[PDB]
Amino acid sequence: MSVLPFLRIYAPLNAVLAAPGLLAVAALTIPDMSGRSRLALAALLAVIWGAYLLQLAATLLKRRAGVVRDRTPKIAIDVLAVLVPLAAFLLDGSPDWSLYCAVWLLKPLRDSTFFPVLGRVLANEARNLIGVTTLFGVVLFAVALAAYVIERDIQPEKFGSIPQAMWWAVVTLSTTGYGDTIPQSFAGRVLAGAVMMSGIGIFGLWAGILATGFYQEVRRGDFVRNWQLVAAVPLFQKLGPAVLVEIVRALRARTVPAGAVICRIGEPGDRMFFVVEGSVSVATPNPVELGPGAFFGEMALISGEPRSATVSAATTVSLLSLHSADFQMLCSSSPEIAEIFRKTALERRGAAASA
Amino acid sequence: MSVLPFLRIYAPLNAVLAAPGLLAVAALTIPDMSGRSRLALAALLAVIWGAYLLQLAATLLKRRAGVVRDRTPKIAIDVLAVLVPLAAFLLDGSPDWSLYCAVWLLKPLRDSTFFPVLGRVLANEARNLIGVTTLFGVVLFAVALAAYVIERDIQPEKFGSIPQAMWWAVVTLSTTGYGDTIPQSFAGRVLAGAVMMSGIGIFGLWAGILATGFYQEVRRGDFVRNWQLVAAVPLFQKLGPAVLVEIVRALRARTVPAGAVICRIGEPGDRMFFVVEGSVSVATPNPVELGPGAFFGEMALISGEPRSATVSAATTVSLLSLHSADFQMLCSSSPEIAEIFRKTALERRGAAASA
Amino acid sequence: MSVLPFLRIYAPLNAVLAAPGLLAVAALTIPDMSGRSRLALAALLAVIWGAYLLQLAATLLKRRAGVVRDRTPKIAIDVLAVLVPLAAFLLDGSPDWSLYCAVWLLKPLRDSTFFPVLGRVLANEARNLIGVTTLFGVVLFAVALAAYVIERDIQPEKFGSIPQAMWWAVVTLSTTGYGDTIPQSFAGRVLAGAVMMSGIGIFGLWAGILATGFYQEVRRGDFVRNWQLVAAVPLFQKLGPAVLVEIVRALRARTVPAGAVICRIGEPGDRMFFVVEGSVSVATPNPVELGPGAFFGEMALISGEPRSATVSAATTVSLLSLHSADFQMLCSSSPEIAEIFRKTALERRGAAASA
Amino acid sequence: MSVLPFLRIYAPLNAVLAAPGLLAVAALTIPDMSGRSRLALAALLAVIWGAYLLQLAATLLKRRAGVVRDRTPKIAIDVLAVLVPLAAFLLDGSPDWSLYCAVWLLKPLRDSTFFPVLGRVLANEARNLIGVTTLFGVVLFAVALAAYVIERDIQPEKFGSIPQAMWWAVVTLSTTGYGDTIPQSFAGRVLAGAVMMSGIGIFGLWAGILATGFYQEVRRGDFVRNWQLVAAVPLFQKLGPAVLVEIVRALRARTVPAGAVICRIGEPGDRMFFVVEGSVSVATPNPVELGPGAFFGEMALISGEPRSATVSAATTVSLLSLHSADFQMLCSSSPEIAEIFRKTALERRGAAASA
Ligand SMILES: [K+]
Ligand SMILES: [K+]
Repeated sequence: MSVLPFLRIYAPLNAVLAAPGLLAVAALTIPDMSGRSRLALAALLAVIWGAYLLQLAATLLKRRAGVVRDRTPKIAIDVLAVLVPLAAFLLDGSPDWSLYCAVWLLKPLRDSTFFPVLGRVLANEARNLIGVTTLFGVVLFAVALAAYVIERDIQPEKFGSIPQAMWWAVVTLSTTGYGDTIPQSFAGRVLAGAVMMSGIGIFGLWAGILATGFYQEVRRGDFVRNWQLVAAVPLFQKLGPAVLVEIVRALRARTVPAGAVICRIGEPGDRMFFVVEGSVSVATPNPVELGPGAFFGEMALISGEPRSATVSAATTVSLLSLHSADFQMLCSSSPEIAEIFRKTALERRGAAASA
Repeated sequence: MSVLPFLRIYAPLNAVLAAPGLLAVAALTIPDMSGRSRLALAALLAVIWGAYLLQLAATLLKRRAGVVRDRTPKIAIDVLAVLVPLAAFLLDGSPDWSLYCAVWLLKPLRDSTFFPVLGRVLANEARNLIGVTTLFGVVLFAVALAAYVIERDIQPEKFGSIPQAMWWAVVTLSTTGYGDTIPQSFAGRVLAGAVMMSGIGIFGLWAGILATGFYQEVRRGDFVRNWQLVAAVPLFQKLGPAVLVEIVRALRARTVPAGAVICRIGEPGDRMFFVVEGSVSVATPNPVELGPGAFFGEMALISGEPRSATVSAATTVSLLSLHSADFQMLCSSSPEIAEIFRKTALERRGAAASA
Repeated sequence: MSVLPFLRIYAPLNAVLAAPGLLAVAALTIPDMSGRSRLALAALLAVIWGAYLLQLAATLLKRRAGVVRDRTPKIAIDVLAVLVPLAAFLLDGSPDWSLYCAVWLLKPLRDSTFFPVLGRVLANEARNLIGVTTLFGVVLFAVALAAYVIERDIQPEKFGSIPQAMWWAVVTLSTTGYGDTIPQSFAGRVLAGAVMMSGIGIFGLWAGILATGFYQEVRRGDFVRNWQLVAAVPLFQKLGPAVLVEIVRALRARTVPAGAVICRIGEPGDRMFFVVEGSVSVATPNPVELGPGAFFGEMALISGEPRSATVSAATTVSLLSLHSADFQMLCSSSPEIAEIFRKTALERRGAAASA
Repeated sequence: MSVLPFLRIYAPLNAVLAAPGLLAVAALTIPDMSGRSRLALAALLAVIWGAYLLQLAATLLKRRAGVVRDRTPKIAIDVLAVLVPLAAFLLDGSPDWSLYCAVWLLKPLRDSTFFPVLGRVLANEARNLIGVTTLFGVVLFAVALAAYVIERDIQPEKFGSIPQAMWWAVVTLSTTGYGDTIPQSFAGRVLAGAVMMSGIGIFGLWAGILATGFYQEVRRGDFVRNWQLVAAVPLFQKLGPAVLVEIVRALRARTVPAGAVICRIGEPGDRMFFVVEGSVSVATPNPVELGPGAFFGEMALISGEPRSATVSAATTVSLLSLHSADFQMLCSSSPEIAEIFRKTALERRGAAASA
């Protein structure tokens, strides 16, 4: 609610082309298709092939920024990006070679930031996952067997075995309800009463395990990435040691592209930012274009009012952001700093129209 | 648990009439219907048409309160509120013109406060949503394909393609279980074992993303709306800077209409309020009708007892509210203020029966 | 994890008999039943009828503890507990009179503490619920209509109307998958892709609303019920104002019945309690039976060891409880109090075997 | 995200063999199976029988570490581990004796740490569970009956009774959708509208109850297990009383086996550890193998850089771990301690290459 994320966060065309590229699979897969567009899209694979392949050798030129890097991951597919289709072209002379369109599916995961963020925490908590997972396996065959107890007589063809009941186990326990083979008798129907009650407690915990400290990591991700952009501010020599830990939980940084709007005039004032790199378009009669290491909105927070400038991104600005309360926290945290935001709440009233 | 929300929070008849209005759709949609009430309700559209249309021009008189306003949203439908049915009346000479009863469906969302509260936070966290959404797309075709591997031989008509398996993908992954086309073999049935385990982890995270900082916003909404109603209290010059940030998390403000009851006598005392605007009905032999900037319940909290007055809303009062602990926090937070709540715990014992 | 709840929390036989009582419904409901046990259980209604009716008049003697009470709730069913069956006996001369066995179903909710705890918070947050509920209604007909767009031609009999699609709406959106009427075409099948994605976000929020501050109330319930049992401890005159608010979040109180076990000897020491009312069975050669306002386990916490006594409930003790950390919080919170728990960690070593 | 869990957390072969052992069930359960491998796996039971039985008597030698122990749990199955199959071998002369392969299913739960962690908290909160559980039973028959109201006429064979509707109750309320017997009329179909809305609120709370303080316990489990490994550090005499309670929430301890890698050189520096027992492989020209009571990474945190050593586990090290922020918390928490981490940030620069 307090951040301006822009400048094509879904930027690189590498990540893009799997989306169109894989949809070209389908028409090959389907009878009653004229051969015209059958192969027209086979090129389009050869395009993205050629295109990543065009990208490829430039990537293998890893002499750019070659100081200290661990690029086993980013290359791990680029290799197979182009070979697996290729040998597929020959040894699978039949059209099925296209079925190696499962292969690009890591290309998003090549440049998927937020995926290593996933895998990072699985390696702390999987202790639980297993003890749950086993326990999921506990409750499975604990219960799956209890049907084999019963309907083997009148439902051999459906419940004449164990795994056929393990089939009906997780279909039942995992909230689903397919609806192919269901009991008939009383007691076998009784047993269901704890099942949903159970499984929704199980995943009641287990999927809960995921978000549990995942959010910590993401709520940590916004710190670790933002103990940066701290000392840049010329004013933060006087902030206290413990003061920051409160703050930076909320402060998210994002970039804005050139030309974009930052805050429009006349809209109600709700938030202030800290500029740390770039330049702005403070639309006043004399544009107060503030450079790296600036801020604005105290005019809008201390008074509780609409905006004093249609501020727009003159350049690609790496922005911070902060709503009122946690700025009221700051002005409450120290009378030292509210002095200059009191002064600046008078200076920028005339510095805006003047130079 | 600590708030008195009243005075028709679902107030305006603009938001209302879509509810009855759209149900008039149905009878047109149905064979074997006499033409009598077929058209009787077509008027009822023409009513709400005429009614919003009656409202309309008065809304286009935006010379009321015309100081600084951004009403592109609120008008955005009022325009189409009345035209879209109208041109529909002619060009769609057939009865299908009523099918533009999808159009009013934003009229609730016209005056739906709490909906911009939704959209505010989507523009901070959608970075995640996409990386999840892609990742949802990752796992989809990662898995959907694995059925095309198998049942193309004996289930052409069901699993003779890719998208037919992508159909069975999200039906399966999204907790559902339609129950039309299900595998037969072993290994194809094996693959399900991670699916529900997966998707309930996925939405285990993803829908979790929604409530995650949404609650922050709503838990923030109760601050931002309530850094107001602070300085009104004549006693809050001595409260500390950091003191407030703790408090206002809990303090919710709501309005009560005239005539309503606020706290009934004899019921156990559990909460105290801060009056800031309006007047009350403190039912005593001499009603101590306290105006803006008042409170009551310390008689009920410091002793731990039932109520001393059937306090009722003599007028439309904008109320605050506060349970004990966080008032015990306050009396614990400072011996300065408990003095006057000690005194007031004696004054109001006799001021209640006296004047 | 830190509480000993015992003494028949599901105590009163009033709440009990609905459970057996209502199961007597069934056999009446079923063809091919001999008349023998048909009516044998009709008495059993007449029993619980007579039994609550026996209870009844004693309840109408509300001259016990008649100081200040609001018993409109508790009586609200006892009235209808016995009349509704009665007039049902005559006017419904046919056996269907038993179908007023929906009536006792509030009798649990008569003495269901934890149910008013539910209703308390619905009256704060229903502002959201409605704006969601409407929004649920928004998305419903927003989408339900989109099927009427399509399959009216080849599925008149299933999708030849609006509500038949609203039927398939919430079946689909609410995670279910009945599996009666499903589309056939492409685009109508496309639309599902956001649905589960949506509804699991919707209830992703909405059911989240319930637990959201519900837990606050229950986490508050353990305070409000436990600002009691504070001043009873003779040692809590020196605890700081803010000190308590941290603590009492964790401290839950429960009662134990006479004869029961409290902590068994030899088991690892993990928790200590504060006795405030009753007496114990500290099994030592000289039983140190401590009365109201006592504690034990510092021998087990300061050393990090197993138990020094098979302490058992000599009487009905209202207990508190506290694990280590939050007691380590206390010994960390003040060197003042650890002195006497240092001394008591020597006194009780010999006071246990001595008198 | 901040822990290195290794050394076969799924270690003991006791817990293992149920997994293979129980899968041998299946082939016995299936017609059209040659008798060859029918019995080959019956030995494999006799193996694990013999194997646990081999383990058994060594376990009954509970003269190892026999100081104070409560091993009623761990033995509780080892008894039945071997008898229940045995008497099953004779009295169940028919092959069904194998159906006592439900019996080992506690053997994982024998050595399942994290399962007593489950049961610990159920004995605090089941007060709620019941009041919910009853309330689940409230809403069940509250609603299940409402179908018997209706479809008894035209659906005797499906809805000609109560429990047949209670069948359709929880199938419906518990998010499932089997899809066998569904209404036809209007009003009976209306009633569903609150059901999913309800049940997802119910489990909206109820399964929420599980994770609610479960996470407290697990977030407590990482304290209680880690008030240990505190005084071992020679430097923690000066840390404040309240200082620790913040810290140890985050500090998780895990063990690493000999030979494993701890932090690889060149990777970006993100975390530091506290060694408390064992030895390391700090790969430098002169390996600075630090023993119990050591740490490393301040070189990587104070500068914000990659790693200075491919530190690898020379021995089985019981490790702690700590990311930056909470170490920035520490260096912020006291200028006293940052002095020696300033000095050590110079000493280890040359102590690494020197001895
Ligand atoms: K389902
Ligand atoms: K189904």
